[PDB]
This record gives sequence, C-alpha cells and structure tokens, in this order.
Amino acid sequence: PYASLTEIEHLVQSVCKSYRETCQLRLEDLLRQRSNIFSREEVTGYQRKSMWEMWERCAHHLTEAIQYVVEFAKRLSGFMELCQNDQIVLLKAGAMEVVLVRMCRAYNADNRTVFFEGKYGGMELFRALGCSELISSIFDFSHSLSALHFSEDEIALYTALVLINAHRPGLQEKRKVEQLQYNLELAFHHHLSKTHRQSILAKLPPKGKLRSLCSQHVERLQIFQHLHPI
Ligand SMILES: Cc1ncc(C(=O)Nc2cc(Cl)cc(CN3CCN(C(=O)C4CCCC4)[C@@H](C)C3)c2C)cn1
Repeated sequence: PYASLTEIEHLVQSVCKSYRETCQLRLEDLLRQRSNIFSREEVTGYQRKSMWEMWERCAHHLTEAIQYVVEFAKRLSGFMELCQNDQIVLLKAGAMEVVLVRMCRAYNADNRTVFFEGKYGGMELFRALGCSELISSIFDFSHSLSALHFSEDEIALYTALVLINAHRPGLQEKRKVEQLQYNLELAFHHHLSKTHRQSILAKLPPKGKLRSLCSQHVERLQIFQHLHPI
C-alpha cells in the first residue's frame, strides 16, 4: 500500500527510461540548435506554401508525435492491465495533452521560436494555416511551461501523470487508475525532493488549462482532417 524507497526509486527509473526510449530528438540537440533560425527567404517560402501543404507538414509531425506518446503510455507500469475502456479513455484525453506538453522542449522563450523542419522559426512561419489565435495559444502555453526549465526526467514524470489521471470522466475502474496515479505522484515528489525542485509543483499549469487547450487544438485538427484527410 505504501511503496518503499526502493520501489519508488525503481518506478522513477522505469518512467525515465521509457520516456527516453520514446522521444524523437534529444533535448540537448534541441537546445544546441537554438541559434539555427530560418532566414527571411525561408520564412516567406513557408508563408507562400498552400494551406494544404502546411497542413500535411504539421499533420505528419503530429502523427509521429502521437505515435511516440502512445508507445510511452503502454510502457508505464500497470497501463496495459487497465481494461480496454479505461485505456481508451486515458489515451483519448491524455495523448494530445502529452503531445502539447512535449512541444515545450522545442520552444525557445528567448525569441518565441519553435523547432520545425530543421530550424527555429516564429509563429509567422505557419501563416498559411490561418490559425494565428490557436498557434499563439500553443506558444503561450509552451512559454509558461518553458519557465520551469524541465529536465527530461521531470518531463517523463510529469507526462506520466498527464496520462495516468483518475479524474478523467468515463473511467470504469477508477481505483486501479488512482493506485497508478498515486504511485507516480510518489515517484515525482521523491525525484523533486531529491533534487530540491519541489517548488516547481506550485508552478505547473492547471490541469483544466491543458485540457482546454487540447480541446481547442483537436477542434481545429478535425476541421483540417475533414477538408484534407491525411
Ligand atoms: C522533431 C521535432 N520535435 C519537436 C517539434 C515541436 O514540438 N515544434 C513545435 C513546438 C511548439 Cl511549442 C509549437 C510548434 C508550432 N506548431 C504549429 C503547427 N501545429 C499545428 O498543430 C497546426 C495544425 C493545424 C492547427 C495548428 C503544431 C505542430 C504546433 C511547433 C512546431 C518539432 N519537430
């Protein structure tokens, strides 16, 4: 019922290994490459692309991102033991939320640029999409998250808890999800206490804010998918 220190340490290690096995680019590489910024020629090139081409570019990126998140979820202890309903409930709510959180790794707060197709560019890069307000919202959320200066280990633990969330409506074995959520909270708090970083807990975004942004994101994605299916 009350996991030992050894159990908690092993869970931290498990989650962090699972995460590193399931992310595309190393954070160190994203950080190093912040100086590589799209030229004006490249930006205007992107802006002159059709809406549909830009949609394809973004949708294929998101497909890859979601695929990695699903693989991460399945590697979390206990997840594959949950009934199918609960797995689906958690993934349908949580996968795109984790995708959004993982985006902050590729966000540069110094100049409000993001990594996309080999270099950093501002929100202007995506003009052809005609989604200025939504993209601004994504940049804003990422800027707030960027302020925590997450380690990869912290992102692993935080995103585990984004997924393993017993407060999702529709769950049929809430106790089982609650148990997994608690164990993961114990892992997160242990790792933060070890590293003297517990203060970051009072700086995480409200879970509702993440859900709302996800809802707004998915709404627009469904529109593009309807107009131009991938
Ligand atoms: C290899 C690799 N790793 C990580 C990353 C990355 O996260 N970049 C990244 C990070 C942040 Cl904070 C914001 C953005 C902006 N874009 C805008 C387009 N977009 C959409 O969904 C549109 C589709 C229709 C609706 C809006 C999203 C992909 C977000 C990006 C690209 C990239 N490449």
